[PDB]
Amino acid sequence: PIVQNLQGQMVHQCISPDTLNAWVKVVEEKAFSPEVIPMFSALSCGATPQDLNTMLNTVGGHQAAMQMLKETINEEAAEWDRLHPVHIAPGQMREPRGSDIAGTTSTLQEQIGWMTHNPPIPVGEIYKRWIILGLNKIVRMYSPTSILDIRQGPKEPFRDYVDRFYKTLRAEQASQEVKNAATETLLVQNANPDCKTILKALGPGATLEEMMTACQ
Amino acid sequence: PIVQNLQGQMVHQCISPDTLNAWVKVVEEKAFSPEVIPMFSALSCGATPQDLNTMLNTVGGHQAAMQMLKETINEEAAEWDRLHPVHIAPGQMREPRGSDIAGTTSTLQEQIGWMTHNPPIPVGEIYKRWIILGLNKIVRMYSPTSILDIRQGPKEPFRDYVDRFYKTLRAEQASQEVKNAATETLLVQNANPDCKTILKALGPGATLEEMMTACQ
Amino acid sequence: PIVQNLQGQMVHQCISPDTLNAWVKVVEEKAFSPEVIPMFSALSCGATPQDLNTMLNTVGGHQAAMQMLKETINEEAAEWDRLHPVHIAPGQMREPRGSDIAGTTSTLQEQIGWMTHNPPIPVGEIYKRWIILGLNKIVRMYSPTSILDIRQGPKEPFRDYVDRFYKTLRAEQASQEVKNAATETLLVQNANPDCKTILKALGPGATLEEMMTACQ
Amino acid sequence: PIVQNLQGQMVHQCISPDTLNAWVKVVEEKAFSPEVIPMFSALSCGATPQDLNTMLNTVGGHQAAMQMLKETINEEAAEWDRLHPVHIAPGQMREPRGSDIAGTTSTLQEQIGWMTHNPPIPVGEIYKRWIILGLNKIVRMYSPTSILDIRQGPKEPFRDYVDRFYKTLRAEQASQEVKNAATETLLVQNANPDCKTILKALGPGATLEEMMTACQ
Amino acid sequence: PIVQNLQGQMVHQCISPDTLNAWVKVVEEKAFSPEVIPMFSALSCGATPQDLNTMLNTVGGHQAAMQMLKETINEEAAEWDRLHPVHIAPGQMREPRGSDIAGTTSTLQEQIGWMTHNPPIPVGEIYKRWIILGLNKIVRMYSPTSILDIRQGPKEPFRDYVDRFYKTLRAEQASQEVKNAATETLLVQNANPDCKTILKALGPGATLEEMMTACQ
Amino acid sequence: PIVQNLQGQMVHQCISPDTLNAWVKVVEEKAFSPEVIPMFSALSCGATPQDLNTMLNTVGGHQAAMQMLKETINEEAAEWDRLHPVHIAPGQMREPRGSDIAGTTSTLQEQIGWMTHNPPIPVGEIYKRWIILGLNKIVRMYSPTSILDIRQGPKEPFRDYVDRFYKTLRAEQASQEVKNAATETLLVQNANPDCKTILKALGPGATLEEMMTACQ
Repeated sequence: PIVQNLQGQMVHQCISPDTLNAWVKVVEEKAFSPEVIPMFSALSCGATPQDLNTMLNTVGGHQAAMQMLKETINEEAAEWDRLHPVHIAPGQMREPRGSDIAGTTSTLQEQIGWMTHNPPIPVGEIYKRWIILGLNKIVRMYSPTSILDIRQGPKEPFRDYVDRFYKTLRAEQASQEVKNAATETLLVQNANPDCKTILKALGPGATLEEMMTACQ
Repeated sequence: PIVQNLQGQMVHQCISPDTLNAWVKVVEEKAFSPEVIPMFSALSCGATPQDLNTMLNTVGGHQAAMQMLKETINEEAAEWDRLHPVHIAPGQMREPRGSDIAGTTSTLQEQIGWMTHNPPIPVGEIYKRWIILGLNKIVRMYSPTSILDIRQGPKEPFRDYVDRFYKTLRAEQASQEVKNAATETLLVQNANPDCKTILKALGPGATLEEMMTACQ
Repeated sequence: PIVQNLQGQMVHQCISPDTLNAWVKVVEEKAFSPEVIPMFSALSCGATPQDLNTMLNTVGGHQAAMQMLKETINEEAAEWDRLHPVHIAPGQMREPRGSDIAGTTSTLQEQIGWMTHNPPIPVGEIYKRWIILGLNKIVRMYSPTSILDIRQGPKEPFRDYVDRFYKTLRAEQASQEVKNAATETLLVQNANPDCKTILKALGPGATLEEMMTACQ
Repeated sequence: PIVQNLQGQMVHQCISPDTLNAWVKVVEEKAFSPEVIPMFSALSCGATPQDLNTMLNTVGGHQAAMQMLKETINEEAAEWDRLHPVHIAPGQMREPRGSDIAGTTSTLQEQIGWMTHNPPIPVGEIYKRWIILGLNKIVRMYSPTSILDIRQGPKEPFRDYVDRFYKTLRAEQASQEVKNAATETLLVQNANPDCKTILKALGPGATLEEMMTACQ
Repeated sequence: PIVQNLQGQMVHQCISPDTLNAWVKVVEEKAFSPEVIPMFSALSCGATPQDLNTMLNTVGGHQAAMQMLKETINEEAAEWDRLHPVHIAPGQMREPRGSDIAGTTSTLQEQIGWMTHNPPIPVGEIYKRWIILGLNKIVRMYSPTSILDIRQGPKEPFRDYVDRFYKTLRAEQASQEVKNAATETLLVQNANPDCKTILKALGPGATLEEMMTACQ
Repeated sequence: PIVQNLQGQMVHQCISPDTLNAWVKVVEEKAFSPEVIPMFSALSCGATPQDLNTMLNTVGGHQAAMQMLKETINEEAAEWDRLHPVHIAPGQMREPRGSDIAGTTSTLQEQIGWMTHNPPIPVGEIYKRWIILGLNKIVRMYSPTSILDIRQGPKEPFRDYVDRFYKTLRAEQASQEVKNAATETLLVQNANPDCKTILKALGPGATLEEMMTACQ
């Protein structure tokens, strides 16, 4: 990645063995559970396009997902090229094309040049945005359950049902507003008869905390 | 997080793989036992709002708790906006709204600008305060036992009973004064007959050490 | 903690995930065996009062011990206040009270101010002293055996008996002089008949090495 | 490897125990699965020829593969010598031959001299290129299955078949274009009758995402 | 320990959690096998007397050995005091007594003052010398076997016998010269009849390599 | 070891706990398999003679091998003394004898003086050369199989036979030329009848890759 040294300068630093192993192990253990995306984003802080490709390429399994990710990257690259056409002056910085942002046709030195320019052309952040769009699509595709099928069991603690409900909603990746709206609507409808009766009596505008206390 | 470099300057540094893994594993192993809060606070030393969201977002389970935390954050954000209304000068620092402190509508660069300003607007510390308020509520909600049900078993060593008593009191999160007051009151009443007789004979003003020695 | 940077300046540094985990695991594995105290002291080198509270607060179990520690800290704080009364000048350093040394009513910045002052008011070292006094009391309380009950078994190797003897003496925390004096007195009396006869024949002034060789 | 210090200078640094262990363990666990190549490239960032030989020499097993790699390196070295003949001025930098790039007849100091020259003669990057050519050949040789034998089982989830298909294609190392072309051709032909009927109905130009959704 | 910073200055640095854990685990796993001494010496590189006491005090078991070590330290301290009598000028460095070198009556700051003086009074190196003398005595005491009882079994590979022979000799801690002399004398006499006949035929001046090849 | 700091100066640095543990564990797990030598060389990058002795002395087992290594070191030391006789000027650097290079009669400060001199007298690199000569002899001695006994089993995959063949050749440590020559000679002769017939038909000058493909 590109980090700050002590004369305040932005310099390249090798991706660390700790970072590499952390990402490989997170994919092995969590596959494409939603929390893998924020872990990817944190582990790739300051990454060049080369670093991002390294992280993705070091994944051994899940090649269906990785092929879908390549399709998404290429689509985002194509839209980049449409909005930002390109074309060389001796010793001058050229403009990155989509494939340069994705690190396929650009060199590490070109990537460092763009990222450390004034003003910086943040090819790492742009590429990471495309990758996260792709991973989100994979997370949704690999979501095992529809929120419509998350219903509280007759003897299931309300807390465990709510955990399942919002876990599913996260993989299904509804908005943060919908997740705030299902509290008074779908969460109540999918509760079991005993808790539903209690939740109905709480009235409108009950917080999640109040609902969970009531059915505790 | 934001740390000091060697020309004494406050600079951004990537959240480390060690920090990320430590938090994920602490939640997996301890869930919302009370000691998780001071671990969270220590692991997030110097954190930006982005770093705090990373830590919370990397948690895979417990989505009922994480949704309750979002509600608490939004409430604290709303109170921030009520006390601190907002509203742009070219190239000047704008004032953070509640959602900016929570890192949802602010960029990393804006967060760094506020935290490293003179005087600093410590959006990381403000947001961490809101998160800890939320986690405390979760710790209390997930406390499995009332202190009224912690009673010494007929053959239970007094030390083991006291461990259970103050463990429960901590999750129930009574004040630090009440924890000092239950020593002469509820701790004695919930002891078994044999130790209670001994504790009654010690008289008023006995320290916890003296009570534990007496019933040892 | 507070450490030295390269322009020779004393600066604050975040407590590391390694340090935090090491302490948590040492308590989990060793509880309050005597060797935990020197480990605590080493892991808290340079600690602020905040860091010391973090270490103590991250302990999940043993809440009877942690409550006893709080009592000891409050007693030491009260004695501090009696010897050092307090009381504000704009922008000037105030004097720490007992609760400020214990980090309950002082901020991190105040703690850094005191510790890095010229001359420094070492609130971290003062607080650590109080904590160690408390931990010592806990180690003694949780010592499972009196030295009077450590007696060599008829077939127990002398080395194993001596290990048990000085292990118990350490938890019972006799002086370093008494530990040097029991060599010729209690260690011999509690040996088994066969070794005792040999030890009696060595005469006065025998070293531990000589006694262990003789009964080997 | 060669890294940047703080006066901006390119200096040699010892290969770290973390790097050494990571590579040894990656070979032990993954053998020559395709993802081992990008891990090798990332772990050898900035490596001198000495460092590259260290990494290869620390591998204990797989000596058939390592002997094949030596053959490939020697072939690339021979082509280097053909394109770049060589031949000494007192205290002047000599030109590297193939065996010097491979680190067999060059010293560490000569390697540092070339890599840190202005302009740099990047013997580490040149040698790494030769090694990766060799590893690719090994990955292909050790690929256990032809893509022609990857056919969806009657009850095999389409996702699992696609994982196997592109995993095999990766080891077989078809182009990135062919991997984009097999989506509409071989992937459909090797699907089971039920999914094939669905995929045929999607029509031409279907994305991998659309095909996987259709057969989900 | 005391280490060099970048303005070339000798400064104190906290003992690291890695160092602390490494020593504790080496004692737990190896007890007082001879190789523990060089590990102790390496882990305590640059240590102050405080650091050395920390390492010794963090050991939980083996209190018979640790008490013997204290006796040896006190003996060496007494000899120090006899050779180097002591006795204060305001703000001047006093001379260390034996107990100051052992870190019992000296402060960390006094220790740093002596170690970083010009010329340095290396109290850490002096104390480490005393500790190693004590550990050597313990290693010898805890040596389980006399070299006289190491005899090659009728079917024992010569290599395994030689491993046992020099392992025992190391714990018994004969000189490095004796270990070179037993090659032609005791090593042959304690071999089994079949190898002894072969070794006798090699003649005088045979190297260990030649003896091991002959009986292989 | 001796490393570069930031004013470009060669300074001593303590051997790290990571390095120490890595070497100890490599010997425990791999004994004297050939790949242990390049691991030793990499882990001892920049080592002083003291560091090299530390690494060798921390090995607990294999004392027959370590005694053979001492013999080899002494032989190389004797040859050093024969080629480089020695013999003192006040405050001047003396010339190292064989035992000084091996770190037995030299101090750390003398070692640092020689290694950081201009021009440097690289006692660490010279001593490491002697140690590697000794380890190579041990690797050969402990090689369990002659290459003459590595023959392909009737049903053994050719790849597995070639792995065994070059693994044995490596321990037997034939030249790198012989390893290139056995490809067309001994590798074919020791193959099983079925593969041998195929290999004979390939003709002269077949590469290892071609032979392995043919018998795959």
